[PDB]
Amino acid sequence: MLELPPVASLKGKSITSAEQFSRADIYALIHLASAMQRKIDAGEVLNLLQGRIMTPLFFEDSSRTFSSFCAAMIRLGGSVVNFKVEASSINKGETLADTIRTLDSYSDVLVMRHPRQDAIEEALSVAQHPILNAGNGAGEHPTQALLDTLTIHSELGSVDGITIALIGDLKMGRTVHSLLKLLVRNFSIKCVFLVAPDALQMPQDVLEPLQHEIATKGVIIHRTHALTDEVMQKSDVLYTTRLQAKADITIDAARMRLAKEKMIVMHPLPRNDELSTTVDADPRAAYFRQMRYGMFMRMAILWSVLA
Amino acid sequence: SMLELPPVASLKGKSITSAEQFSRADIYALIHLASAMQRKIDAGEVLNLLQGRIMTPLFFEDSSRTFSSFCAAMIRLGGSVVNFKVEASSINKGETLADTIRTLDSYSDVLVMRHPRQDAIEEALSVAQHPILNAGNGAGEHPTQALLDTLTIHSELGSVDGITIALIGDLKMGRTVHSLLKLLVRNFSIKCVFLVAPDALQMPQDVLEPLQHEIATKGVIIHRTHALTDEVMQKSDVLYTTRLQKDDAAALQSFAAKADITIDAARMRLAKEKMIVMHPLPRNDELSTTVDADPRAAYFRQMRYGMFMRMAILWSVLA
Amino acid sequence: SMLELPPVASLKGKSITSAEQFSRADIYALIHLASAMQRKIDAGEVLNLLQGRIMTPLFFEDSSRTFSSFCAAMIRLGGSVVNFKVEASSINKGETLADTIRTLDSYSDVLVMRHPRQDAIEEALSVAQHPILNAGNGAGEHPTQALLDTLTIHSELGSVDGITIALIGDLKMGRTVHSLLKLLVRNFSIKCVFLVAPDALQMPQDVLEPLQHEIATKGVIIHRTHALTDEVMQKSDVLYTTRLQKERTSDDAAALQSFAAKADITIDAARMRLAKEKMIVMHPLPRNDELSTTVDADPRAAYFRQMRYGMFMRMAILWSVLA
Ligand SMILES: NC(=O)N[C@@H](CC(=O)O)C(=O)O
Ligand SMILES: N[C@@H](CC(=O)O)C(=O)O
Ligand SMILES: N[C@@H](CC(=O)O)C(=O)O
Repeated sequence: MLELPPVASLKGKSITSAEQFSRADIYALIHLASAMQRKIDAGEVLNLLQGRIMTPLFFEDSSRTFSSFCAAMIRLGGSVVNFKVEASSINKGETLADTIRTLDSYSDVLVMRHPRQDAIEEALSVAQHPILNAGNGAGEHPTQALLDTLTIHSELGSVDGITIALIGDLKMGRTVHSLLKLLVRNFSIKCVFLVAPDALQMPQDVLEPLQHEIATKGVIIHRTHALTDEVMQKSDVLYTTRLQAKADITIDAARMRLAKEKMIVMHPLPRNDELSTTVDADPRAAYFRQMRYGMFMRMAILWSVLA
Repeated sequence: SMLELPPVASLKGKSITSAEQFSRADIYALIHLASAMQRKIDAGEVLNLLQGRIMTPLFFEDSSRTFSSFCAAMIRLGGSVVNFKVEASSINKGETLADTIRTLDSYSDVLVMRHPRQDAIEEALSVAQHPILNAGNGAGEHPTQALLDTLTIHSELGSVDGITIALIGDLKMGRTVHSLLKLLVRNFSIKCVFLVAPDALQMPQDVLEPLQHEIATKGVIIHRTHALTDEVMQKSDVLYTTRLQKDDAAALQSFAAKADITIDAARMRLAKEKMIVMHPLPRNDELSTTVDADPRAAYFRQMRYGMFMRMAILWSVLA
Repeated sequence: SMLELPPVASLKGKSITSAEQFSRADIYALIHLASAMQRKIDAGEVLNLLQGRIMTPLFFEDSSRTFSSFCAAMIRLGGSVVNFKVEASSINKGETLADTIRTLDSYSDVLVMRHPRQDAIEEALSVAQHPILNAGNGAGEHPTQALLDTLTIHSELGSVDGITIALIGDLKMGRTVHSLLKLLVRNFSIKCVFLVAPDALQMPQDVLEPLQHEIATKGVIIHRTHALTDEVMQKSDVLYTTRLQKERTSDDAAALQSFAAKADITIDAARMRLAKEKMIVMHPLPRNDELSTTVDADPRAAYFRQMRYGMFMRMAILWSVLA
């Protein structure tokens, strides 16, 4: 439509990493996501992907990611074939490759989540249709990064210039890896606080490939093992994560007394006690809204890929 | 069309938690709407009333009828289902009930929840922006079973006022009989209710006491029995029986009474010519297969009514 | 302008339990219809033929191709699927098979049933109002597999009559080879069938005897071996090999042992050097090491294209049953 033009660059293409997107890619998707959101909240009913099929291939469990993918597909008028791993012909000795080839025979796109990092590369090698990396081990989670970025944009108004805190298990947290990559390559970030005990800090295999962009844009990088008052007062985003002593990163109503008036708290979810329920009532808690921005970002993605 | 399938306005955008929330007029509007739903589906007509709306099942215990009929009802309105699991979720990585509700709520137009705890429903409500349809909360209620059950009685017998009905089996833990007693007693002039169970599994006081005014104003007879006596067999228009749901004395009393509360072809010889056997299902041997060929065996038709009655509910909720 | 999708009339309103219930004419008609399904779906066209119709899977043992393929096919006709799970259902409270059939039959227009008991499909039939498609009954039959297997031979080789076909591997428990042998011998002029299997896993007498009349009357040569001889490799137009059906205890052990121990049935690039230029390798799937990944590059490897054929054969089956 004039109203919902797909993002041309994403057509017919798998999504494995946040590295594959340009700054233009992200904003085209953001604006497309906002258009999708306005049409849906009005009660408009899209038939954009009628006759098209997504198949989830989840070798690890998910609540959100599965559900937001499916809902996104459906709200575009597309369909889902409900493949399960536990009740499948994997049990009879079949291999990942043959499994992938199989669902490929029937589908227009695959959404894959897997505990091994290099499993996705293997899926690409045998797949004809697009695969969307919905999480590869401790590797990446690219579409979360995109929707995270939509959230920041939509809530605060700009992504350029922000100071962001990445909190929790940065070592194994695939969300924070895609997010860092996405933000630093495609925006001008003031400062990034990496908040974690040393054991779970942001890995070098993430930081080093970003170093040129970090340096060239003059982005500040500080490591702390705590949510110190400096982190609380300066951050426009507190993005915190699950584990995969804890007092020094927990965010509660009290801690929130030190935050600015114009900032948000975000969490890819699910959460443990790092993010107290005391916070939920605060208009700065955007971690529930995040999931709805998720659905619309995923509509944008699916449409752009399959248009 | 609003001529053919007028939704039931009172149900617009509201959660369904109890049989207590409905009025007589509500139950009748839903009955007539379900029957109209049925006449269309049976004639091959396709409906598109709910294109682009999503129903998410949220089932923490097993189901065959209620899951499936809900999914089928939604599809037959042209709506969609997101097949969310609890066993294949991030509830494994330490996620709580409210967070789970707030999640599915981001995506859905209506939620359908079955949960082993009674209070699990009131907890979900407090955080949900979208209607939740209670598909069973522990041993509490199963309000939409009560509605399809009442649909069954009405379509098969022709009237609900004036009936004698026996509720049979595990009445303690049977959320089906809790909701069905409340809905009939509160909204119809029931002649007699037989409560057929051993003491250990009798109908709970917390169901019966809230009904005392209805019971006295409408003059309903309530008799407890521990057996399907000849009286109960000869006088009942509806025999509605239930599985025994699996502390020590309950097991035993159930063992002591099982043959007395079992319905089989032999027992049906004492039944009226016009009456019905019902069972929300699933069943064990409290209801013999020997009864399945009898015209009064209404427990299979019962399921189909469920789909059509849930079509009426879904459409009225989301109109 | 476009192709018609006439339903195959004789399938209307009927259960599919066995390869035996099909005539040659039904097979070609379904084949042709599946090809027109193919050309429509691959052209991007959106089918709305079975809107408002419901398919319910009633799988009492694992499946990937078959479950997924049926759901896809239903979706691509404009139909819908109620994702009922046997393992997470009221059977875990003692519900019978029949009550479970009657349950889903209450909501569905068609049931796709797979079950480890040979006779369970029979149980199901006796109570279901709506058609049931047998998607696997123990070690019995797998009749939609046979139909797609035949599609795959037709589209790939150009003819089914006149072919020499090897059925290899676990022929005793292999429901797929059971239905396919029956379906080929009763409706086509097969030149020769090689039965490549160790003695313990050979093709059973309860499949071979009912076909005796047909085999003799039509001159169908039948050769048993326990190895992929050079003869078998050199003469065969189709190498349809199969997985050892482990899921199906001391003769049991010797039967498991026999596949690779009294073997020589592995197919790999080395064995393939001996094959015709014009031939195909098929495997209904999943595979184990009987079908090496070294064959996958070979254009003669048809076992992936087979799963695609199968979706289209299945769209054809479902439209014909439900139109
Ligand atoms: N976004 C998700 O779907 N989950 C995250 C967050 C987490 O699981 O901790 C992940 O690690 O994949
Ligand atoms: N399934 C119904 C009745 C039963 O289980 O026997 C319920 O649990 O409400
Ligand atoms: N998948 C096929 C073959 C096999 O399982 O080996 C069947 O179920 O019969």
